[PDB]
Amino acid sequence: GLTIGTHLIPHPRKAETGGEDAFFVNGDDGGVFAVADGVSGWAEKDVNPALFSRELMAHTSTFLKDEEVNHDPQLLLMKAHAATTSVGSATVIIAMLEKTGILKIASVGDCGLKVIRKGQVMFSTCPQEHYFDCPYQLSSEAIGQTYLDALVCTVNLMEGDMIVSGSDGFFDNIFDQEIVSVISESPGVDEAAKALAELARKHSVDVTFDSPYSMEARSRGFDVPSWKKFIGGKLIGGKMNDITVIVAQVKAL
Amino acid sequence: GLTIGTHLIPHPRKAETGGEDAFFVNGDDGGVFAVADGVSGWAEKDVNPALFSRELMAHTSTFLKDEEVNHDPQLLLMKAHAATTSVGSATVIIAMLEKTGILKIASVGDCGLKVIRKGQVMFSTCPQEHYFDCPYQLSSEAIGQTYLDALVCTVNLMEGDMIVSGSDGFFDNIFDQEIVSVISESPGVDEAAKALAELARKHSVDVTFDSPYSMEARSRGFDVPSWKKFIGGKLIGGKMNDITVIVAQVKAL
Ligand SMILES: C[C@H](CO)OC[C@@H](C)OC[C@@H](C)OC[C@@H](C)OC[C@@H](C)OC[C@H](C)OC[C@@H](C)O
Ligand SMILES: C[C@H](CO)OC[C@@H](C)OC[C@@H](C)OC[C@@H](C)OC[C@@H](C)OC[C@H](C)OC[C@@H](C)O
Ligand SMILES: [Mg+2]
Ligand SMILES: [Mg+2]
Ligand SMILES: [Mg+2]
Ligand SMILES: [Mg+2]
Ligand SMILES: [Mg+2]
Ligand SMILES: [Mg+2]
Ligand SMILES: [Mn+2]
Ligand SMILES: [Mn+2]
Repeated sequence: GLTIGTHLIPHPRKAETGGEDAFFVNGDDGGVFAVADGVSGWAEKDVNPALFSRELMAHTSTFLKDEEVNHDPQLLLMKAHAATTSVGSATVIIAMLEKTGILKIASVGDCGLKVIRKGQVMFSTCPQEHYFDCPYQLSSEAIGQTYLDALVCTVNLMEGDMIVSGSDGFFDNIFDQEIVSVISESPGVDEAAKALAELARKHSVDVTFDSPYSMEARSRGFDVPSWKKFIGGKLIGGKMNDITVIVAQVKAL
Repeated sequence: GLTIGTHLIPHPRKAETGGEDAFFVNGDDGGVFAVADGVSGWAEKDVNPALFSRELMAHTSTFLKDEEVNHDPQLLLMKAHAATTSVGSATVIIAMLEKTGILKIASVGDCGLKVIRKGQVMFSTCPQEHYFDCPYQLSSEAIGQTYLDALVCTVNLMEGDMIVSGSDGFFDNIFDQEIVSVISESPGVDEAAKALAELARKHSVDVTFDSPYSMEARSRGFDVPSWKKFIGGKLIGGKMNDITVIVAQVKAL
């Protein structure tokens, strides 16, 4: 099973309506969770990006009671996506722990999941994108991706392992060593999820912080010329974004 | 199945004996390969540093004919390790493709495996270490790790996926985008394995190349004045090492 804690911090400008990230958690049995990040660009269509991600999570809850798909995260995505009628799009990850400790994962886009064991990250999902900051995404539009495009994987867990999952707003704004440090000094999953989300939030609004996002952008060629890299002029900064964090401790295998 | 190509370049000062990396490949059925990196430093014990990795690979091939373990990389490691009598130690990875396209992996230490799909890395193993450059390792000595310490995972593959695996001598000396670039311009697995190994080799002997190894060391704090003064200068350049590259293309699922 999993002991699961969660925290969400919307982008400051979108806080009034709850942001556009959505999630699902059920820790009653083996342990299951999901995160969906509604894609920011939809406001330009006079479309609320939160409807699609929220509906995707609602249908995930329903299809978890469908015995033909409820042990296969990729097939859960298939059914939840097909049932979603709201206009919009989202990145999404679903993870479920079997009683044997096998964690099954399906991911479309740039949500993420890491496993921390014995003080280090030993498993980390890779984001999918068409180009920088344009993720694979499930959509109301034919141009989007489908369950066939999901990254589908598993990892065998052991008691005491810590799973950390969330949206790109989290991972773009926090380094692996910070995740490990915060986890180590938190007394429980609820406190860990809040402290992790708050640290990412602090970084996300800090224009002076060299975030994973800004480092990654410089690696792609978005950098300024090397002769213009004075202090005050570098391509650095957190990435303001909705932040969703799920922290899950493996128990009773 | 897998179409598999390989290329090995020993450390320039260990070429006469072939270095201390070892590997096994079998592309005749569903596809399986393994890499073991004998740990540098056993030569200080006056121990033949290549014997443990070579023997571990030999026993891996034998236990691939043991029906009790031959569909479980972690159990293959268990048997191969227990059968190895040579003094020494090694990091190791075993990967096995089922006919469904499920790639099963078990890894101890800092060998690595990446999956490249549609022009990007979509899966990447995480190295295990006790501290910087001191990896988890299977050993002749009680202080080493066992199969219970392996990271065990799977990833679902599709036709055309490219698997790139190898020892730390490869991954410490090449960036993911170089791997993707070389794979993109290679007409076959043999050509990719040789081009990848040769590029890593060129980097490994280049004091001017800011290698993944040297960047990682700086991110740990070995560039601070106390550690820089202790080692005698900045930690820079490629990392000289045995280089092993396996490239496998997914076919006929
Ligand atoms: C993934 C790919 C990248 O290759 O692109 C991502 C894309 C999904 O995100 C772009 C999005 C922010 O803009 C949506 C845009 C495509 O509008 C759709 C339009 C054609 O619908 C017409 C029609 C009147 O709509 C009626 C309304 C009721 O739905
Ligand atoms: C058999 C002989 C016969 O005389 O008995 C002598 C015995 C004392 O063996 C010598 C041994 C100490 O040499 C091992 C060393 C050369 O390699 C270091 C590595 C194996 O340990 C790292 C290990 C995982 O990590 C350690 C720490 C980071 O947790
Ligand atoms: Mg969003
Ligand atoms: Mg991104
Ligand atoms: Mg995003
Ligand atoms: Mg070695
Ligand atoms: Mg290393
Ligand atoms: Mg090494
Ligand atoms: Mn986001
Ligand atoms: Mn090596």
